[PDB]
Amino acid sequence: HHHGKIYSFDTLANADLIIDAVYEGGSSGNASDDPISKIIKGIGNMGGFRSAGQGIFKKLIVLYTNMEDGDWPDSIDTSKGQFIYYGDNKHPGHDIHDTPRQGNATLKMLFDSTHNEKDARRIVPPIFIFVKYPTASSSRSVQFKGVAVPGYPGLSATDDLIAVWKTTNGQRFQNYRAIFTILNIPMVSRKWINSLFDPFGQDNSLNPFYQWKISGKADVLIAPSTK
Repeated sequence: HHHGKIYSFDTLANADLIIDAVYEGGSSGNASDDPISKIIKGIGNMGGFRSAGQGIFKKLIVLYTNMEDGDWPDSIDTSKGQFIYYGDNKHPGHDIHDTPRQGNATLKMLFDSTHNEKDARRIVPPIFIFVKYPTASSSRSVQFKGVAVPGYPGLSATDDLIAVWKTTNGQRFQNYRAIFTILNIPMVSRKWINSLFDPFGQDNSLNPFYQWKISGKADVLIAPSTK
């Protein structure tokens, strides 16, 4: 059994983001143990949906899932470079778009931008995907799954963002099922990450993202399994 690179908690602040590398969380027991907010300054330390930047139009979005709940089956298909992600309305209470972190409202904006006939993809920021990946030293450890963009080649706008119904204790409510493409980006450099708020100081790490922004045609991370 072989392992990808594993970053200890005290090495996170200047780490690169590497496909399927593991980033260990803290041991203090408290909130600051969150590995994601240590890796990326500007990103909060809690939530399935996180963003950086002030304004309606963010600089970066992070999607985080624990992959533990069968009711909301988030998944990655490594052979297709496809990520299926459920939105932030997981309980009865408010309308699908009425959520504290505004994940669902933002998902709607991002997919509508992606499929818009005018200014297509204009407001879409880079999206980073992390999944919970417990290690011995920490249960808050995560794994980077890649840079992602809304939609998937061959999927219609009807299919890549669906309001699905669920029932909880007899109460019916809606939540988004969103489908993303994982880009062929093996690494996001520390230089890029430190230069999140300024494209001038960025390197070429996200060139496939900027290409997608221009054309709407993604260079997909296609990774067939070994037997």
